[PDB]
Amino acid sequence: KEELDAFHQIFTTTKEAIERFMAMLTPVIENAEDDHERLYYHHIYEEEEQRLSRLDVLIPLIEKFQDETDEGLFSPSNNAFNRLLQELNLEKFGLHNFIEHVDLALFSFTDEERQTLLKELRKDAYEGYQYVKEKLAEINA
Amino acid sequence: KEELDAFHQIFTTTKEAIERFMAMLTPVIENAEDDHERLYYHHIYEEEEQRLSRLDVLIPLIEKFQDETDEGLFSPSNNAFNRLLQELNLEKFGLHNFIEHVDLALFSFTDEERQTLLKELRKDAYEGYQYVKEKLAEINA
Ligand SMILES: [Fe+3]
Ligand SMILES: [Fe+3]
Repeated sequence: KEELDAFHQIFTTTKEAIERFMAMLTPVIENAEDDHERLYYHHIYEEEEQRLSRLDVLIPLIEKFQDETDEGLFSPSNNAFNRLLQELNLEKFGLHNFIEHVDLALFSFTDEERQTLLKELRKDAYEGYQYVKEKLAEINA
Repeated sequence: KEELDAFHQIFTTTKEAIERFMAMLTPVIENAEDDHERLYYHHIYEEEEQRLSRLDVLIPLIEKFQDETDEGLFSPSNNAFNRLLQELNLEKFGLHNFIEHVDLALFSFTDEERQTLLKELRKDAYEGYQYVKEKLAEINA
């Protein structure tokens, strides 16, 4: 399945993107002016941390499926297929929420360096989201 | 299991709380001044909408377990037990994120009426979170 390879690449990319976005958020949280601003950026940080923990479950499960798509003879268990569809659907919403976190940060981090990095993260996530959305829809066969 | 009844009550309460918090957010989003503010409140709305969709899966699964805890003779399937622990753990983080959304709104909605409602939602979620956290920890038996 080329789809499983694409999913593997999309969610590996997004894991690295989370790490780069957390590194960006870290000084902002440590230097926050006042309780509201501190909670806001720490909250987004936590949501992405949670998403990273889930990706470390999803990516290995993609990998089990990939391991069998060269023999290409056995259909996945319907239990396994459903666990993978559930995890992919949840992480589709995670990608969308990440795009919006990046969009929110783009409003607040106006220097050229962070603008450039955030726009790059956003472009990758957008591409990955649109692929995941389309292929999950196509999976009502 | 008194625990399953408590979980049922905590997640039913939080579903109704999401609905009341979304009703609060709705006019704020429709009247938002400018793109940043609109995205911010619409983003929180979406995250709670996503959480509501998951609660409509979790609560029925609690209910299947409850249905058997009066005969109290059959242990759950280990597959069912694990699906319920996974969903409960995810919704523990959802409760925590909801507490933080309410905390963020408490900074911005300063009138007495919305302050009072938000503090009530926050208290219930806090109590429910602390119970879910403690009981999931205790579930390494
Ligand atoms: Fe968020
Ligand atoms: Fe949030």
